[PDB]
This record gives sequence, structure tokens and C-alpha cells, in this order.
Amino acid sequence: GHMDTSKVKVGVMAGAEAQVAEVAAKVAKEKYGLDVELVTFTDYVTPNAALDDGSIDMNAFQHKPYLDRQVEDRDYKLTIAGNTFVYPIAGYSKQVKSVAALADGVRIAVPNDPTNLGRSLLLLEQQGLIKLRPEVGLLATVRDIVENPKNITIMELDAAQLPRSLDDVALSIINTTYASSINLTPEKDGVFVEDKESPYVNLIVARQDNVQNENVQNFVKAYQTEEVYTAAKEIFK
Ligand code: MET
Repeated sequence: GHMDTSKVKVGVMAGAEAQVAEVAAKVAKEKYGLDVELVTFTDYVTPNAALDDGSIDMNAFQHKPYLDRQVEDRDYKLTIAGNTFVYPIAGYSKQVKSVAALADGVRIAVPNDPTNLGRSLLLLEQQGLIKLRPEVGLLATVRDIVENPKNITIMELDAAQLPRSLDDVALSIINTTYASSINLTPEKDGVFVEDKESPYVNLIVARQDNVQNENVQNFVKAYQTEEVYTAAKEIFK
């Protein structure tokens, strides 16, 4: 028009997650008269940078381990505003339906950022594919492997490249953020799935100096409404 409405920029991930954010934005307008503008991203390392730089007022795409790690490596100054959902990561495959009877020497693809790499290795261990040292935490790496019976080779790739990895490796642990973009769900296609209970619940994060504002708080509330939840269930099969 000739003048625009006052809006708040929320950063989210393209695809399934943006669809969920769309409903939240819908609920935010009806309940709080909060006009929201979704800003979709395709890479995990961008959202916090945008938030910190002032390009967006908040984002919804990460879990605490990831945020803490990124704040430590770049010094962003952010504060958690509220929890969203948990997306139990899963291992998928266009070749096998089970982990037992996985040929020896196979390649297994996993994300390469530190917190999701560690998460994947922990998950593999739960499958009995490998064993990690006793004191390893949430940041395990290949240097922490103390047992590898099937002689597996861990291929670390950028999270957004894991979908396409299914065509080159025996099995890939993919964030639902991307697995959904190729119509895969843990419940329907997962060879194995991470437990619901874990430290990976997603969050709505804002800057340290704006987290108190009702704009941030209200969006958080809208995202936790029954409506959005219902829409989310649908969106993820
Ligand atoms: C940047 S960490 C992102 C986590 C991802 N959405 C998951 O829940 O698997």
C-alpha cells in the first residue's frame, strides 16, 4: 500500500517448520493482534546471526545444546524465550529396514555441527552400532569411539545435505527439519528413532535485550496453543 503495518520478524526454517510457524502467526494475530512476518532460512548457522545482527526480532529453529555452542563460538548474547517442540531425530535408509544385518564396512551419514554430531553418535550407540567412551558428553566426536564392530565409517555432512546423502550411504541420521522435505517421518520411515525424552526440545530465542517485550512473549504463547499443536501433528504426518 502507501504505508506498511508495524511487524515483527521471526526467523524459521523453510518447509514443514515454516508451515507450523504460519499457524502460530495466525494465532498471534487473532489472540494478540500481533502482526508477524515469517523469514525462512535454509541453513542452521544463519538464524542466530540474523537475530544478533538485528535483522530479525526472534527465531524458532534450535535446541539448547546448539544455541549454547553457537553463543560460545560467536558470542551472540541471546536468551531463550520459550520451548516449542521436540523432534526425535531418526536414522533413515533407502537400503535397509533394520540396523542388525547392516553389512560390515558401511557408510553412515550424520550432521557435522558439534551438538548434532554428538547427538547422532549417542543415537548410534543406542543402536549398538558403536560404543563411546564413558565420560563423553553431548559433544562426542569420532575420537570418542571405543568400539566399532561392523567397521562403520562415519560420514559427517552439513545438515542440509543429509537428505541427498541417502543415495550414497547405507544409512543417514537426518534432522526432521530436512527429512520432512523429502517426505520422510521418524514414525513411518525411521530405521530407529531417538527417545522423546532428551535435551533437544526446540526453542523460540530472542536477543538478550528484547526477550522481555510482549512481542516475543506473545508469539511464544501463540506457538504453544492447541491450534498450532494440532496443525503441527498434521504437518508431520
Ligand atoms: C539447530 S539444532 C536444530 C535441531 C533440529 N530442529 C532438531 O530438532 O533435530
